[PDB]
Amino acid sequence: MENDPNLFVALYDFVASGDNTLSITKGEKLRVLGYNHNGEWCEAQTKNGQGWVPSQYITPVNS
Repeated sequence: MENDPNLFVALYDFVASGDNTLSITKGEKLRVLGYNHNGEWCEAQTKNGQGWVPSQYITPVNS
């Protein structure tokens, strides 16, 4: 189905190393709001809050 272009899903769990990072569970949906300058880090919003997550751990839902 057609999703927001900024809806992503987690490929792996990721546990925040504190500091404005966001912990995520494999399969969770997360809406990306922003990138750092090379897009390896994403400012994301999930059902638990907002914070930074690594691109290598997530993927956009759309194809």
